[PDB]
Amino acid sequence: DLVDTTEMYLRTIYELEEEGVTPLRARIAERLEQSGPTVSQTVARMERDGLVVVASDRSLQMTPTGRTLATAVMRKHRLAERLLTDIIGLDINKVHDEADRWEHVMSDEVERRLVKVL
Amino acid sequence: DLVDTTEMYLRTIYELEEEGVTPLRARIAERLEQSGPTVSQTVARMERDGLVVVASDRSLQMTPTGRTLATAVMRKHRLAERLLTDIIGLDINKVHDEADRWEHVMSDEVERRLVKVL
Amino acid sequence: DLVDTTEMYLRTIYELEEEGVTPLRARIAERLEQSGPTVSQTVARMERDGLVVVASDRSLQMTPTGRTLATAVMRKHRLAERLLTDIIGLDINKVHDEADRWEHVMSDEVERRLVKVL
Amino acid sequence: DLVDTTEMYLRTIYELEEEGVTPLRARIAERLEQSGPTVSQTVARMERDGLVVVASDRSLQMTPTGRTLATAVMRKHRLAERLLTDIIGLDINKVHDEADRWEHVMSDEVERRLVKVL
DNA sequence: ATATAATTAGGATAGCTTTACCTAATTATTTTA
DNA sequence: TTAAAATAATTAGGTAAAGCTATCCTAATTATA
Ligand code: NI
Ligand code: NI
Ligand code: NI
Ligand code: NI
Ligand code: NI
Ligand code: NI
Ligand code: NI
Ligand code: NI
Repeated sequence: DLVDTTEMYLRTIYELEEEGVTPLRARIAERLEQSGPTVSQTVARMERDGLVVVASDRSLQMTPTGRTLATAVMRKHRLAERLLTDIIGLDINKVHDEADRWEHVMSDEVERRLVKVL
Repeated sequence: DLVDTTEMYLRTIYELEEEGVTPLRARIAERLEQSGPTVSQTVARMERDGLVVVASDRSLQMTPTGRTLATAVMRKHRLAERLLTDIIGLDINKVHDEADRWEHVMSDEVERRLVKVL
Repeated sequence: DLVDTTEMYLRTIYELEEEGVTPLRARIAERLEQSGPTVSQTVARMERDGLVVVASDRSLQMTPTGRTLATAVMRKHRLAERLLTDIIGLDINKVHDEADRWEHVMSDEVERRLVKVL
Repeated sequence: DLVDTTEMYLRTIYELEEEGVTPLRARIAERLEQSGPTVSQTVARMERDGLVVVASDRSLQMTPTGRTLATAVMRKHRLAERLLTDIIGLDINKVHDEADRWEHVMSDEVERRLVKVL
């Protein structure tokens, strides 16, 4: 479960960029282990809510709005990994898949603090 | 957003009992801010999946597995409320509403782990 | 299988009218044994290609274009039943379900003759 | 429209054999007027569904089942062509393209029936 | 070499699902007073 | 007592978000023969 799709599409597109890879639905599908039309369907919804724009080369252009939570998820995701890895002391082989869920329920306030206490 | 529906409906039925209220769809609705037909419907499915039985008095009765879950969610819910308050240091007023979300996203590993560290 | 959905939707909306019933997406889901979301998705498409229009009382209002194939299917449906019932001599118990498929592959060409020969 | 794809891919392979041609996907692509990858991927499903095996020579090997199908469609195809020509008295030039459709929609009952009547 | 004969890569559509929620009416149920 | 106030639930008819398989397609690249 993605806990939240939209956010995992935004986060993924962001990572894809960090990697110098071109964000193409083909990757989001690959990366999220989803069907091609599912991806197309959702990116369509996201495009409608002005979170992303599908370029003329199919590449996915994040709108400034989309880019923002794109970052926030990335931000909380990292924080969760630390919080999990540092203080809670859970197994590192499991810190990601856990933060992968928390990133979608962590609030800005808990974020704002976690950085203060981490 | 309930993050996870089945788990909240369960936690709630387990909360009602804890305070001597007769677990009735009528209450879940008002507790969870949902419509009567929605509630009568989600429950129906919870029954199907064999998590809760709607006894003759019209009361909801958590099957053995249903209860198991109920207790687990509660377990994590309390664990979260603590981790937040104690360590994370989040504002007590908002600690319930965060725990309300984290409870469904927290793993047993982190549970068992938090049981100690916390 | 419906061999052709759009047609079995039009044909259905027509029959419904004949029975003086009000054609609601809910009656198609019924007769066609399809999920509600499906019916809405397809009507959506049918409304996009201009075959039907959804009134303000959810009632489905065919378009003159919709109405025509609506009739044509009905018409080819009747001939197929005769053709099967009369000349081929197939079991009357199975003349419908058969015609239910042929209606969608019977050409005007064959329609025009079948009438002249039946 | 092929009405039923699998069934036309079978009748085609069965037709290629009948005339000596080596059934190769390229052949099906030409006969069915379909793209090369389309043909390659459709034949894959058929393989998975154990209808036809792709021998080393890259040739299409109808499995007993596949064969059984191919022969049925063929039967129906011929039978439909006659009924049209003989009884329906349709224009001999359009008889094939009509039969081409009725084959996938005609039942065995009608099959066995026309076997006599016709 | 060529030609074919197939892939790769990346899409699109039409059809279908189950979850999970909702508004407007009507029936039940209970209890009662 | 015994039928109205509430109380608790259905009915009826949708909605939106997620996902999925079958079918087709256009280029550009590789095999095979
Ligand atoms: Ni990570
Ligand atoms: Ni995630
Ligand atoms: Ni609490
Ligand atoms: Ni919760
Ligand atoms: Ni009929
Ligand atoms: Ni039909
Ligand atoms: Ni022929
Ligand atoms: Ni055909």
